[PDB]
Amino acid sequence: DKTVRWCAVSEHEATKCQSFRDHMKSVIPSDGPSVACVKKASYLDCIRAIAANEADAVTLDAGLVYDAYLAPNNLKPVVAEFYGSKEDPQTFYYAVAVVKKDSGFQMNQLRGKKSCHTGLGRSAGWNIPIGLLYCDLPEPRKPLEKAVANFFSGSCAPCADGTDFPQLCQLCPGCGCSTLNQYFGYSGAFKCLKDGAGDVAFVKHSTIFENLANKADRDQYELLCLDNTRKPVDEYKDCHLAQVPSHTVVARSMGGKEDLIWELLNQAQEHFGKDKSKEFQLFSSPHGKDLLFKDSAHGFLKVPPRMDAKMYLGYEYVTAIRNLREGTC
Ligand SMILES: [Fe+3]
Repeated sequence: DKTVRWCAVSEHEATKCQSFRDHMKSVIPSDGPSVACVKKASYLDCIRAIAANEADAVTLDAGLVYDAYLAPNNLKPVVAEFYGSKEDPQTFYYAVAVVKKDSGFQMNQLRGKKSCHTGLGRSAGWNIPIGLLYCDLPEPRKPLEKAVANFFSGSCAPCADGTDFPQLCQLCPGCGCSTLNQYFGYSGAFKCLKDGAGDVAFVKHSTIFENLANKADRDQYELLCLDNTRKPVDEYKDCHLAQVPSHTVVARSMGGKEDLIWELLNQAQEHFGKDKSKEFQLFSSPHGKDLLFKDSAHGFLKVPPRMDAKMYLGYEYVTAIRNLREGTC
């Protein structure tokens, strides 16, 4: 029992949150946990709000989980999403680079092309691909935003500072950090490619399948593999940039209500998980894709006691993030 203040980013998430609140009220008893919705403009405002005791929980992509851990925020991961199936849950996913068929360029020929990113600092959309191109970037590589802006001939990198790095919002003027920007996130980054604004979209292996139902529409796209070849989109297991940890819900280190968070989500998945209810779905919405949780998730797993972001993310991934930040070639 008691209320978990979920931090919703912008209108669409706010709408799904309110429906989430209402549906749980109808199934949960008076003595069960409940949801209240707190709307903010960006994930970064949700991170501050939780630290300031204005909200309690928010789901973040793993690259943002690192940032949330840093002082003075010190949030910790408490519940993880899992993908795949309930039968063989995967606590990771694949970062891929999607391009259109016959566009004629490999991964070593990206300079001067136009890029669509899910958002600044996110695993698949940013950390992995920029991490892989880092030394191909021209000096000076600090700040990163500027070297990236000079390598591609225009991008959409949501959450980046368009005032300071205008080329980063060339494909999505303003670099809006929420679903109000139609090119934000996995599906937004894919739309940026499909619409012809960009030449490459840095997304996850499931993105295209979530967006194109026909195999014949999907045959018009391919993946860039690290060996400078291209493969079809079904072949992501042998043509991907990296494997990355799942998105996770974070909470405060003190008075964080981690117990209630797990309690609420565990019940939520039981009533409203994949194919559970005709009334409401935790992992999909008529209002948008990946709102509050990713549409590709199948459920949740509780993170082990007192695990910090660094341990959760793993040495490798943490090393990569660090090396992007200072990083020496
Ligand atoms: Fe992600």
